[PDB]
This record gives sequence, C-alpha cells and structure tokens, in this order.
Amino acid sequence: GSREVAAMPAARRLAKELGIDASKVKGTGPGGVITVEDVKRWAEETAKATA
Repeated sequence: GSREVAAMPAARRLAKELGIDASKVKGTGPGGVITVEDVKRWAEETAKATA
C-alpha cells in the first residue's frame, strides 16, 4: 500500500495526545507507519526550536 499513509497505535495515540498531524510526521515505520520515534523526535524538534 504505497497510496496510503500508515500510523501505528503508539504514534497515533501520542500524536492525538500531542496535537500533531501524524501525516505531517513522515512515517518510516514498516508499511509506512509513523513510528513513535518519528512523532516523538518531531514533537521535540518543534519545542527544540527557540528562535
């Protein structure tokens, strides 16, 4: 399924609890699933940005 974006539960759950568009989170997990590390790393990438 290349014409569909996957989003595992862990990343999905946190994504919904964090308020981030998992789609915006280029998932690289087996089957195009946005991995937890993907959402977490990005979520922090935003907060990491100071200026």
